[PDB]
Amino acid sequence: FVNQHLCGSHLVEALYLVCGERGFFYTKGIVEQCCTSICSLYQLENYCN
Amino acid sequence: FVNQHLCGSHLVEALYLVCGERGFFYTKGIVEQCCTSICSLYQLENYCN
Amino acid sequence: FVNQHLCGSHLVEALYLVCGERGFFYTKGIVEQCCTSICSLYQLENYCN
Amino acid sequence: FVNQHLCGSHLVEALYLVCGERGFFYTKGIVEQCCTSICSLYQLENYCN
Amino acid sequence: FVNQHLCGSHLVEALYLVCGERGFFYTKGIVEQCCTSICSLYQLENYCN
Amino acid sequence: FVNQHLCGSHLVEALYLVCGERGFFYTKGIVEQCCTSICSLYQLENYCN
Ligand SMILES: [Cl-]
Ligand SMILES: [Cl-]
Ligand SMILES: [Zn+2]
Ligand SMILES: [Zn+2]
Repeated sequence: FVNQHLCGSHLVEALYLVCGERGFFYTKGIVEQCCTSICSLYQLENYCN
Repeated sequence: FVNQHLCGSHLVEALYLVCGERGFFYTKGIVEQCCTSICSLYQLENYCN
Repeated sequence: FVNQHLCGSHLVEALYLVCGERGFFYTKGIVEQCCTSICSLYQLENYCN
Repeated sequence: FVNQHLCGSHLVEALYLVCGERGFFYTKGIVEQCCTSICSLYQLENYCN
Repeated sequence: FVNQHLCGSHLVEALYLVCGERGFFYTKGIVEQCCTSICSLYQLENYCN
Repeated sequence: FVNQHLCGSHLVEALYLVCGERGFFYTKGIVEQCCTSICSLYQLENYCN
C-alpha cells in the first residue's frame, strides 16, 4: 500500500483546490474514505476548515 | 494572487510528503509563511498534526 | 510567459479534477483567462464539455 | 474507481507537456487507452489539437 | 507497468524536495525499491547527489 | 528564489515523463537551463541516462 500513499497525494491536491482560502484538515482518516471509491468534490467540501 | 495559489499547490504536496501518516492542518497562516519565502522540510514538519 | 507555462500545468490538473469523465477542451485562451486572475472551480466547470 | 482517476491525473500532465502551445482534447476513452497500457509520448501527440 | 510508472513520478518529486539544491539521482532499480515498500525521507536522502 | 524552486518541481516532472525508466541525474545546471528558458522535449532527452 504505497497505493495508499499515492492516493493520499492526489487527495490533498483535490482538497486544496476545493477548499481554497478556508484551508483544510487532512487525516487518513479521509484517505481511507476516499481511496477506495472516488469522493465527489461535494463530499470533499466536508473536510474544509 | 495567482502566484500564491500556484505556490500553495506545491506547498500542500510538500506538507503531505513530510507529515505522511500524521496528517496536517492547512491554513492561510502556512501559505503566507511558506509561499513568500521557501520553507525547509524541517520547518514544514512542525505543521504536521 | 514563464509564468503562464507553469500556471497552465496547474490549470489542466484543476480542469481534470472538476470535469472528470465529462472531459474538457484545453485551448490556450482558457489559460489567458485563468492564469491572469484565479478561476473558481465553478468557473472551470464551464469548460467541461 | 481511483486507480484510473489517479492515472488520468498524470496523463493530462503528459498531454500538457507533449502538446504545448497546441493544447489538447481530453476524454474518458483516452484514459482507458493510456491508463490500461502505458502510452509513449509519441502516441500522446495524437491527442493534441 | 502503469502503476510503477506513476509511482516513479511521485518518487522524483519526493527526491527533489528532500535533496534540494544538491540535486539527486535515480534508476529503475530505485523506483522499484521505493514503490514496492514506502521509503522514508531518511532512505530517500541516500539518492541525493 | 521561490520561482526557481517551483519551476524545478515542474522540470523534474517533465524530465521523468521524458526519461521514464532510464532515469537521470538532476543538478543545478539543468534548472538554470530549463527554468530561465523553456526546454523542448528533445532538449530534455539530453539529460536522460
Ligand atoms: Cl508554479
Ligand atoms: Cl499515482
Ligand atoms: Zn499519482
Ligand atoms: Zn507549479
